[PDB]
Amino acid sequence: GPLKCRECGKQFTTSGNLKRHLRIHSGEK
Ligand SMILES: [Zn+2]
Repeated sequence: GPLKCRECGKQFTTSGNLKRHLRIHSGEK
């Protein structure tokens, strides 16, 4: 599933990758 990173402008299709990706973005867990 297309997962757009509003911060980067990019987009994934894998939940874990984008989640861990936004985890770094958010600074949270
Ligand atoms: Zn990003």
